[PDB]
Amino acid sequence: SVFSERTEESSAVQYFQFYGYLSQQQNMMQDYVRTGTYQRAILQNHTDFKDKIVLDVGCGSGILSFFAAQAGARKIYAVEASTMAQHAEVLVKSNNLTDRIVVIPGKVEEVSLPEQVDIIISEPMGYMLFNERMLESYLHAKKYLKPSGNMFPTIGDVHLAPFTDEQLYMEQFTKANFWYQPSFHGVDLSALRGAAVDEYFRQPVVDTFDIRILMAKSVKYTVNFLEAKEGDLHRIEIPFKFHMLHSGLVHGLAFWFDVAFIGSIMTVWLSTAPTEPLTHWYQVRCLFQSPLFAKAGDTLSGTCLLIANKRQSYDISIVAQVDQTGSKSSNLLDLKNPFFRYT
Amino acid sequence: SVFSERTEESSAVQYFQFYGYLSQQQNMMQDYVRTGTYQRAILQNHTDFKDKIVLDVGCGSGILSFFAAQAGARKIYAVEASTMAQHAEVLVKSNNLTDRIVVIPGKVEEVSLPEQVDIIISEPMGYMLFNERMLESYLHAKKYLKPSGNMFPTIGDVHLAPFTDEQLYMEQFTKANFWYQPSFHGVDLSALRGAAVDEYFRQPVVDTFDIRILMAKSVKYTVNFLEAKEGDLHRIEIPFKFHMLHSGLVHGLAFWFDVAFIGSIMTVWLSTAPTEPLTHWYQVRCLFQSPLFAKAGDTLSGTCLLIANKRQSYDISIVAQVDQTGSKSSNLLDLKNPFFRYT
Amino acid sequence: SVFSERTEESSAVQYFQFYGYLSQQQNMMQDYVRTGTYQRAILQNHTDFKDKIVLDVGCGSGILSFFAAQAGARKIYAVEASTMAQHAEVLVKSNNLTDRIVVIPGKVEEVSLPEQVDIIISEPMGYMLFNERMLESYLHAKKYLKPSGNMFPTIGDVHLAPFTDEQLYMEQFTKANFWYQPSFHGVDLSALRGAAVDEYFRQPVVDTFDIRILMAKSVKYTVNFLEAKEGDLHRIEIPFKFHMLHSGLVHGLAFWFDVAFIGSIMTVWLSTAPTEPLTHWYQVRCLFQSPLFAKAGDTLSGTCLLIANKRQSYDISIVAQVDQTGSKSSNLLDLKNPFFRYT
Amino acid sequence: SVFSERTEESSAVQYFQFYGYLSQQQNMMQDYVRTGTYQRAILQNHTDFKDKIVLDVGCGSGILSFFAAQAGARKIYAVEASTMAQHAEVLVKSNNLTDRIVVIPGKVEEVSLPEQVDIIISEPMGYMLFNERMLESYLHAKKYLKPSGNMFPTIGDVHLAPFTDEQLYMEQFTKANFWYQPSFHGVDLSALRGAAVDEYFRQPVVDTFDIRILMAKSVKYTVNFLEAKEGDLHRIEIPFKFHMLHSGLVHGLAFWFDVAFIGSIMTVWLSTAPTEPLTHWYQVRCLFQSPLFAKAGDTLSGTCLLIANKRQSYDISIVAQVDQTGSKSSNLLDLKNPFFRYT
Ligand SMILES: N=C(N)NCCCN(CC[C@H](N)C(=O)O)C[C@H]1O[C@@H](n2cnc3c(N)ncnc32)[C@H](O)[C@@H]1O
Ligand SMILES: N=C(N)NCCCN(CC[C@H](N)C(=O)O)C[C@H]1O[C@@H](n2cnc3c(N)ncnc32)[C@H](O)[C@@H]1O
Ligand SMILES: N=C(N)NCCCN(CC[C@H](N)C(=O)O)C[C@H]1O[C@@H](n2cnc3c(N)ncnc32)[C@H](O)[C@@H]1O
Ligand SMILES: N=C(N)NCCCN(CC[C@H](N)C(=O)O)C[C@H]1O[C@@H](n2cnc3c(N)ncnc32)[C@H](O)[C@@H]1O
Repeated sequence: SVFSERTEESSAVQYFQFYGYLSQQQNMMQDYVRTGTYQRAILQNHTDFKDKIVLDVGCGSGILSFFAAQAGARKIYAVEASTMAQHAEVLVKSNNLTDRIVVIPGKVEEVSLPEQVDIIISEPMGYMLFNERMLESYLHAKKYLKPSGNMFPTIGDVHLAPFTDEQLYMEQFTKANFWYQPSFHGVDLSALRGAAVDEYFRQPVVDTFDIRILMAKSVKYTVNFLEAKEGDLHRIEIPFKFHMLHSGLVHGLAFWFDVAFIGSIMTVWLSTAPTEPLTHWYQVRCLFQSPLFAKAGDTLSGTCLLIANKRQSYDISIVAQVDQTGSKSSNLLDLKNPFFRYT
Repeated sequence: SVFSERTEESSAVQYFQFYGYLSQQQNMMQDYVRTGTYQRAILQNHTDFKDKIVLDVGCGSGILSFFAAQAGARKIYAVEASTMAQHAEVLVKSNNLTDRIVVIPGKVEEVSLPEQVDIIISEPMGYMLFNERMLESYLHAKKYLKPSGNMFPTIGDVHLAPFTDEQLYMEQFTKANFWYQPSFHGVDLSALRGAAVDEYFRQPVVDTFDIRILMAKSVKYTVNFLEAKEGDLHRIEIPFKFHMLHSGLVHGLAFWFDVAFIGSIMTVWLSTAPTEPLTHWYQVRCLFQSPLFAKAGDTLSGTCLLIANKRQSYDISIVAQVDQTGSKSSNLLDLKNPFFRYT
Repeated sequence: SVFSERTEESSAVQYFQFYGYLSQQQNMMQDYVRTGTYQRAILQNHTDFKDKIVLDVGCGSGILSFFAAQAGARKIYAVEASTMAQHAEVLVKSNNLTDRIVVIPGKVEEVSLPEQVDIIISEPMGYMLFNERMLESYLHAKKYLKPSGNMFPTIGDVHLAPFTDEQLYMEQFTKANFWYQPSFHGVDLSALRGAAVDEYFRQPVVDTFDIRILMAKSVKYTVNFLEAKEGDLHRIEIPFKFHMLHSGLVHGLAFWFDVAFIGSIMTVWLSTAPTEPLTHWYQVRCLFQSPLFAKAGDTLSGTCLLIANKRQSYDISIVAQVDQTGSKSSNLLDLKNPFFRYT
Repeated sequence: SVFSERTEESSAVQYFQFYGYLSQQQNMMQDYVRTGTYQRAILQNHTDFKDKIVLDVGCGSGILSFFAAQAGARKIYAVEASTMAQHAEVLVKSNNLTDRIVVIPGKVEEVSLPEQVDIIISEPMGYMLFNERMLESYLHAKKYLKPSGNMFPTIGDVHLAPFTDEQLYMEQFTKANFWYQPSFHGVDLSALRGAAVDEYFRQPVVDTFDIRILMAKSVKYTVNFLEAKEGDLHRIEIPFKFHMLHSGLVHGLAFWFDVAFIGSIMTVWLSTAPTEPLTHWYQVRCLFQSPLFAKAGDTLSGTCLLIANKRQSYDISIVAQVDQTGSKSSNLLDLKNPFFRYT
């Protein structure tokens, strides 16, 4: 399958075991911004659902499919690859919806649907939008979408902006310098200090922060889910030119994302921006190995290149330079292994 | 290999990926009770190492092999299956011990060792002693042990005792009660209530506690590593009879473990008991879905059965009854998916 | 004067300002082991005091002189160089003792006494016994002592023993590694890391510890105050040969001291040993820059050389080797600048 | 020199010995409010530094001079009288800034600078702003400032307000009551009771506190560093009139300070107020030996007089009265000998 071809089995097993726990489903369901905004996007756009055929890609507990049914959908195909499919089936029956919701256990790349659909609904967003590579499954599902069918969400916006955070930056050395000692119980650990520093800096930092650490207006990269192909997400190149609003040291790039449900009645947005209430996605920061000094009015230019890997994630390459000084920084990060810093 | 035959590939990949990170090594190394106790066991029994051949099973960073080198070992084979093996080699070179510590990358079940050894050293203990199934690798390594050889640690004691903790019980129950709701955003979840309670109560709780929650003297189950065979650990049956010292609700069983390094000069103990300073093993508690009432003087009897699985862990069944009343509790726990409660 | 010649003025000013505070006098007076043992040594040896002429070297508040008066002394000359002399004079008057106690403001090296004395009393001990160099003032005062006069205290014993304390040792690097960072607010501090390590290791550590960290029986260096000359304290060479009782890493030498009041009726001891209740002297530890591995039964030999300086303290040189292995360590410490670690 | 004429040698030696230690630099540098605020003031006013000549008065480790170099300064003269000057030189070389930062060892009152400067930067603030008398050195340095030059910081605000804190009062009184005893080991100490109370209450208390102990809005005394002369700080008279907002016992006056960096781009404030995050300056409280009762609505008036002394500090007299009743308190404090209470 398209799925098995881009995913190492070991990663897939762990991934679907994770989503097999009711507690994980519960954690997502209790993210009120998330769950409530999906319900609102669907119910306030009831004409996109009333007596329509729906596909729910990765339905989990089945919650979005129930929202589609609340909006009057004629038929919803709820596809789910983890053992959560069995629990979803239990809920469709106990909610007296077997006539309208059909749970199909399996990967959307591998199951067959009996007919084409009017609209696809899904919640495929990971950290930095793209983590987990579930957006490719969502795009893949368009083989079942009628011409001029719709997608909920319709678009995804990733935002990037430079930040200053001296304490976050210094924390990496404080941790790595554990290895910078000549007699840990008689052992000189110091030769591994560099490798420890490298390891810490390869981890994107998942947590939130005060918006005043941001040093320029964000740059936006947009995926239009109606138009994009799966293959478009294998290599994501995000150029940037930041016009610095504040003078100081740039320690890295901060990431967040928005999605929009562009319905016939209205467009509804779900935002994970640091200006909005917190979600279980938090925000993500990628540190530079060497911070960059910039003045207000300087421009910081470069590229964030996301390369998909078979562990359902991305290798992140960020290169940046201050155009007025030629001062340059790089970093390579592993989005599969983020550091969860939030407290 | 014996390892691959008992281990799903998905579990193994994740397992060795986890131990390849220097941050994880740092966390273990900074458990001073652990590291310091190992060092004392080895250095205070230096005659068991002096001019001897040593096998370090799962050497990680190499720390135990450095302790063996400090005690005068002639040659140490340091076997390690994760990429940490490469960091160990770096430390062996920077500590000028290339003539004495030989890193052999690979699984101890799969590598070839050049000669038989006088003594095996390892830290194969996981949560509840048996999590990770590394004890089987430790025993498997005895194929390289000379007939009169020694094992450090030499024996392992598992302790179990009944506890009362209404707050922990209610804490888990509260999490499960989410699935009781008849109208979560209009959706009836209640048909999954039973499955949710099962799942939450299937999680052993890893943290520490006040010894005053313990309601009876512990029962001890001993594994002698010099004598035991790998196959002995596929099915571990721990019968118990507690003489209740206090009246109240028994909410479950608490578990901890001790190991002994039985050297020629002295026996050194490493204990994870709640009466001892905390270690990174904490303690483990298995909750009953329904607590048992017992009076002081009653006997609480039954069995804790651990059945090894291919995710390098155990399926635990605990059956316990209050002999005087016939009140019985049966519970199933998945040692692989614990709730890390300590903060 | 002999005093001004061995003491920089800047050090002397600070020193006597310190002892000019009633709060400092109070801190010493409330050390019950100290104050109570002096009172007992004097009162239980009343025949060394009854109708005798006494000199109190550095009388502070006058407390020891009052003890000499309680024991029946005919005349006590209480010499004190700080402004505390004025407060002592206030107490002699308010305690109706002007007929028996004469306060003489000034340095004992500079004042004149009207007659010779039978006994000198003083509390001249600093950290590691010798800090503050007040023992030289005490010895100097013997110009006023009759032949076969006595000294209270009569002898001083400094004890040295090797210790292991991995956490104390590792703490120095944890602190110094603050400087091992390449971008502290944009500044690379790393070039000063070595100097910071050196500075921390030059400080003797003042605090107490568990006696189980000691790795061999102490070696004793004795000053007989009846026999010693001032000049004997300018260069103090303490050879040692420790016979290791435990195997492990030696991180340094621990110091404490005893004094004895050898009276006609009995000898009374004041001990600051780690086996005795704590005093305001605590104990003192000097770290080795490189720890030394020793086995039980090995011998650790070397010298502790104390060289007096004009800041009323000593430059400490410690050189040690494990005779069985030839492994060697040094350190140079500044006793004037100790690190007060006690909590 | 102007420095030696106002400073006892004993005080100066100790003063510069203290600042020669890297551990003390580390403590200051790790005050993140301080370091970060200085860096912001300088970098956000980079046009006040770009291609300019800078004098850093008492540069210590050199950190402010590095901030000036970051902002584009053409040449920075970094003057430092302690041996820290040698560590600064090391950092200037290892940070490749030898062409821009020039360390000049010595007292700013005594060295020769090669040219006049555009801007002076320093951190001359001590406890209560004026402790250490370093502000006079800062002002003295204006002999090198070009006519249109700037000072960073530009102004300093001292705040004082009445407080109530029975527990602190009793804490000090309790320490003094030792000297009340009529029979400490048989000795009557009481004649020194008054002297002891004076001494303890002469100590300003350095720590922080809840703003709810403050009984009136603060009164502000401003020093403009662009305008002030050295001689202005020999005698500092701060009159005050508080409009009491709460009824109760006034136990003393609390002090803190703000400084402003008045740059061409923006003014940046560094505040040590108890309403702001804690700094290593904490706050300072001067206790009355006898608290004053006041009702809400009353006025508390008087003067805080600071007279500079040759131990690089001030003798403080605070006279305060409750205007409605004539209740008056006069107190004397020695700013050089504070009680560091924070833990
Ligand atoms: N919030 C995040 N970070 N990520 C996303 C939210 C998780 N989750 C949401 C559940 C539910 N819709 C809800 O909104 O509540 C996505 C589910 O999609 C399934 N899946 C992933 N690839 C699949 C595939 N190729 N074929 C079938 N199923 C798949 C996973 O097993 C998982 O149950
Ligand atoms: N503390 C816990 N909870 N459990 C205890 C685990 C601690 N850890 C020991 C670390 C070492 N003594 C140190 O101090 O660093 C286990 C190491 O053994 C290796 N290993 C596991 N089976 C292996 C195998 N079959 N063949 C080779 N290597 C193996 C793992 O990769 C890991 O590196
Ligand atoms: N405990 C410690 N660490 N050290 C020692 C205890 C401090 N203190 C004890 C006070 C009192 N006898 C008591 O037992 O309470 C010693 C006093 O000796 C004076 N002095 C020091 N050289 C002096 C000199 N050359 N000439 C005159 N006076 C001198 C100092 O000013 C100080 O007041
Ligand atoms: N924080 C407090 N409580 N007070 C604030 C002090 C902080 N400290 C500033 C440190 C520096 N900016 C840094 O960030 O490191 C004072 C330094 O100024 C020097 N000095 C003092 N008078 C000097 C003089 N007359 N001539 C030359 N040098 C002098 C001292 O030796 C000391 O190095």
